[PDB]
Amino acid sequence: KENICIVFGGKSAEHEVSILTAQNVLNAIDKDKYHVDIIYITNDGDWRKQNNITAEIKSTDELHLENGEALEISQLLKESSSGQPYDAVFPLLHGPNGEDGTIQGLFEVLDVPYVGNGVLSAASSMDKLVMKQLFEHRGLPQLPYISFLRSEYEKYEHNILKLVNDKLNYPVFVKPANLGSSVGISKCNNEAELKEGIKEAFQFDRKLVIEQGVNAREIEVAVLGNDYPEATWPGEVVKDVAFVQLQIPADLDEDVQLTLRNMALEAFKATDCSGLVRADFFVTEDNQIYINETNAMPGFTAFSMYPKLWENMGLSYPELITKLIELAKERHQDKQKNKYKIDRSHH
Amino acid sequence: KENICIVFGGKSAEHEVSILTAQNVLNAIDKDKYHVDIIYITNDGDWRKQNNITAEIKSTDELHLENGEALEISQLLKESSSGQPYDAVFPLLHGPNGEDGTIQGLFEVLDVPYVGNGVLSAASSMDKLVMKQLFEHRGLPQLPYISFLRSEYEKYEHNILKLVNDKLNYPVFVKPANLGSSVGISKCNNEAELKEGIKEAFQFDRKLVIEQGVNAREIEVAVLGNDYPEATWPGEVVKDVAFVQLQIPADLDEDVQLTLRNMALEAFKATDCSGLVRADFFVTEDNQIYINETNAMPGFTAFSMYPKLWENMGLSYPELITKLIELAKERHQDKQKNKYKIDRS
Ligand SMILES: CC(C)(CCl)C(=O)Nc1ccc(C(F)(F)F)cc1
Ligand SMILES: CC(C)(CCl)C(=O)Nc1ccc(C(F)(F)F)cc1
Repeated sequence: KENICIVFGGKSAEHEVSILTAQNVLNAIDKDKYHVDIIYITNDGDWRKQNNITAEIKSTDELHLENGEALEISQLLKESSSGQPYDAVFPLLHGPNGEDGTIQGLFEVLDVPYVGNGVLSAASSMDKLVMKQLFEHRGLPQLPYISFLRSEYEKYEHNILKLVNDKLNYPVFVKPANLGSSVGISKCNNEAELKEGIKEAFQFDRKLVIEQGVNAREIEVAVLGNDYPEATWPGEVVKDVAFVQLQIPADLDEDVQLTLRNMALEAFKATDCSGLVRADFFVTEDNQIYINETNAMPGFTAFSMYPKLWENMGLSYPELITKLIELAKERHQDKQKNKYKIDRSHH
Repeated sequence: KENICIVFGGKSAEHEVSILTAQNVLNAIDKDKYHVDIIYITNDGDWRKQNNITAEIKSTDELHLENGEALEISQLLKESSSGQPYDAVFPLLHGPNGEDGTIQGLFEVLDVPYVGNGVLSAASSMDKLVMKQLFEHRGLPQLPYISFLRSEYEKYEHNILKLVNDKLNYPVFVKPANLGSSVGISKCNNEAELKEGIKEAFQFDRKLVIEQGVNAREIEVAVLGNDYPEATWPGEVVKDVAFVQLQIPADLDEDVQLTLRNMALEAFKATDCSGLVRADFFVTEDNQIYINETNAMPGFTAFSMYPKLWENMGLSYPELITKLIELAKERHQDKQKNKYKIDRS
C-alpha cells in the first residue's frame, strides 16, 4: 500500500479553488490502494498536516485545517504517516507567490516524488514570453505578439509603439508575462488605451507581452504521461461572450480535432512537461488554429475540463489520479536511476 | 550589521569546488559590516548550520561542515543567528539533486532573499535546449544544432540522422541537454560515431543536443545587475591551442569586444537572469561570434574568471560580493512590492 500526500492551500488568492480541488482529489482516491495524508498551507505559510485521511470529505470546511502535525516542513514532507517516504505528493496549489515551479524545487531538494510538471516546465509555463518562444521554436502557430522589459519600454517606447502599429491589429491585449490569470491584463482598442495598458501592467510586472486579439472558440486538449504522452479529443469552453460550461467532445471537424491533438503533444514537448498539461487553443470560425497557452496546473475538480476530457476517453477520475501517481513514481525512479548511471560513470 | 548566509556543499560532484568557493566568499566578506552564518549540505543531503563566522577561514578544516547544527528546512531558514532575518543568502551550489533552480524554489517558498538567478533562469540555463531556443529568439548567433527527445529518436532515427547530414557539418558534438560539462559528451566525425554518441548520451539523458563543432577561442563576459545590468570587457583563458592563467581584457579587436559586451547583456535578458551571468562565446579566427552558453553559477573563487573580469573593471572581489548582496535585497524587495500590489486586487 502506497503513501500519498495532498498539498493544497496557498497564500495566493486561489486558496479556495485549491481547497475544493483537494476535496475532489481526496474523494476520488481509493483508500484501500492508497494511504493518504494532507498538508494545508494557510494564507500565512503555516504548514498544517493531517494524517491518514480515511473517509469522504463531506465539506470544504473540514479542510481549512486548524491544526497540523507540529513538525517542520522537511519532516512533514519526507515521511508519510506510515513511516515510509511518499510514493507521490500532489501539489494542488501555486507557489504562495502565485508562482509555479517553486514548490517543485522544494520537493526536489527534499527528494520528494511529486505529481505533475517539474521545475523548468512549471516555471516555463507561467512565463508567457518563455512559453511563446518555446512554442515558436517548435513550429506551433501563434497570434502576432510583441514583448519587452520595462527597461526597454522606458528607453524605446516610440519604437515599441511603432512596432505594435506595424505588426499587430487592434484590439490587442497587454499582459504581464509572469502572472497566471490576474491583474495587469487589459484589452486595448487603440494606442491611448495601449499606453494606459502598458503603464497599469508595469505596476505588477517588469516584463510584458502584447498580443493580437481574436474572435475564436476556446478549445482545450488534455495531455497525460511523461515520455510517451497521450492527448485527449479536444473539448470546448462554451461561452456566448469571451471576456465551467464544457462541450466534450468539441464540435469540430475530425481533421481539426486530430491536428489539435497532435499540436497538444507538441506543446507538451515544447515546454518539456511531465505528468500532464492542458493545451489551450484558439480556433476561429474558419478553423484557423493558434495555440494560446499551456496550463501546467489546470482546474482539476471532478467537473473541470482536464478531468472530463479524460473521462471522455474512458479514463475515469479515480483512474486519472492513479495514473498521475504512477507517472510521478516513474519519473522519480527514473531520475534516481539516472543519477546512479552518472555516478557510476564518474566512478 | 546586515545578515548573510552562504549555503554550500551539496550531493553533486561539485562538492569541493563549492567548499573552496564558500571559503573565498567568506574571506571576502567584511565581518564588521556583515554578520554571517553558513549552511553546509552534506553529500547525503543533510543541512548543517555553522553560525556567526567571525574570522578568516585559513583552511577548509575550520569549517564544521557535517558537524554543524542539524537543520530542518523551515521558516527559520529566513533567520540569522543574530536574531535578524537574513538580508541575502548565497546559494553556492547546484541543485543537490535535480536541475538547478531547485534551492531557488525552496527559498522562494520560504521567502528567503537570495543572491543570483531565480528559478526560471537558473533552470533554463541548465537546459541547453531551452537556453538555445531563448538565444535564437533574441537574435543571438549560434552554431547550427539539432535536438530531440529519446522517444523521438526511437521513432525517427533515420530522419534525425539525415537531418544532421543535411543541416550540420561534421565534426559534431553530442550533448545531453541537462546537467553541465559532465557525462555523455562525444566528438563525432562521422555517422557511425554520432550514432554511438547518441546511444551513449541516452544512458544519462532523455533529451539531446547535436551541435556543429568549430575551432574557436573561448571568450567570456561577466554580467552583473538586475534590471540595468552591466557587462565587463571580455576575458580569455590563455592557451595557444583550442581543442590557470587568464587574459583580461581578451586579445580581441575593440569592436569585437563591444559586440560581445552587448551580446552578453542580451543573453542575460534572454534567459531573464537576476544578479549575474557569465556569457561564454566562441570567437573564430575570422571574428565570427557564437554564443556557446550562459552560466548562471559561474566559478566564483578570488581567481575565477567571473570575479577577475570584474576586477578588471575596477570592482574588487569584496565589492562584487556586496553588490550581489544589494541586488539580492533590491530584487527581494521588488518581489515583495509586486506581490503586495498583485494581492491587492
Ligand atoms: C487549479 C489548481 C488548484 C491551481 Cl494550482 C491546481 O492546482 N491544479 C492542479 C495542481 C496539480 C496538478 C498535478 F498534481 F496533477 F500535477 C494538476 C492540477
Ligand atoms: C562555482 C559554483 C560552486 C558552482 Cl555551483 C557556484 O555555486 N558559483 C556561484 C554560485 C552562486 C552565485 C550567486 F550567488 F551569485 F548566485 C555565483 C556563483
